Amino acid sequence: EMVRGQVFDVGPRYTNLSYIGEGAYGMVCSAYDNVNKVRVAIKKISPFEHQTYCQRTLREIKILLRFRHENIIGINDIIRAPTIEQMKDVYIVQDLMETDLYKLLKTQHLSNDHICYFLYQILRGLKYIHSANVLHRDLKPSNLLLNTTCDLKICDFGLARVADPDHDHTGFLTEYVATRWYRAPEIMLNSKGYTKSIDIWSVGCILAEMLSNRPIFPGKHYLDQLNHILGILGSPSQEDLNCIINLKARNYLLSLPHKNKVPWNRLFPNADSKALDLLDKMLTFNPHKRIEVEQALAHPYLEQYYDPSDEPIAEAPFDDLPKEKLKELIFEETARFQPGYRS
Ligand SMILES: c1ccc(CNc2ncnc3[nH]cnc23)cc1
Repeated sequence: EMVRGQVFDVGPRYTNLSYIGEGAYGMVCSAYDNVNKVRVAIKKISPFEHQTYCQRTLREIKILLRFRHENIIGINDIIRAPTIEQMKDVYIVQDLMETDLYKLLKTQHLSNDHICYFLYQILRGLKYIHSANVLHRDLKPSNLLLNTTCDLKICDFGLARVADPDHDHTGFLTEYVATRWYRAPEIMLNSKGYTKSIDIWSVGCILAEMLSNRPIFPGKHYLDQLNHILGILGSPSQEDLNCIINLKARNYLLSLPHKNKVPWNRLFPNADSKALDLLDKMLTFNPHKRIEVEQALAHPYLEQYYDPSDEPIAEAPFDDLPKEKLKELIFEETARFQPGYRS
């Protein structure tokens, strides 16, 4: 139990603590699990002051407790106080992961084989997620935890939602949007953060980042984000212009000079041509003409790994409450890891 950076108190089961880092309203350490005799990761979370922090916490916990897949991080144990009034911190215990794709891309240029098998694992996990009618909504390199070239896990389901192509509100900045660089164009143009297509676009961006060691659409803001995308894909066609469900949005693009489509091979000269064909289909502007997860796995680029017999799906398809009500729901969701739990 260290006190240098916010009291941990995860003992006596979890000892020999060591600081890793800190992200998203809390802190992260690795500890020794005296029950499983192996080092695990523990994230300390203190979200109860801010209602949005309570959203993501409850959101991620409900989903991860239901999900079970090699390519998706899980929750091993949750530590919290016996009473709601005493609970000010939550401790989520997960498998220790050596690094993530973000850190890896900073130090190494990936070979084609490791890019190929990384891509498979992402889509493998994503296939499960989408089969449960769930969208991750924030897929990016830092959310891809890594041990080896063969051990990739998807994490951070804080922004995850149940798929819902129907409901729409056009609430642009009223909803906590995804990481800009990996954000589908439909989200920025006509507010569409509830279809599976958005996750595929993110994976495309991740793929392009694996081929060149740098973000492909690194805009400063959302209009600049659209600038980068059209700067590579080219000016949207007449039909793609009709996908835009917004008056003022279908205007900034029309004032922009006409852009030619930059060939993928010109951007990535050293890339596998099969990779670039898949990339092309993941980064299609039109969300309806964009490749789906099962189709991507079946692309020739992944033909050496693709195996529907070894690609598990969900056995069953899977808010605006105050921070005090959400805290109760978190207190209930974590109640299964408490002594004396019934039903
Ligand atoms: C700061 C913020 C985020 C992270 C990434 N989490 C993390 N790191 C290591 N092992 C894990 N298992 C489950 N999650 C993790 C590290 C430092």
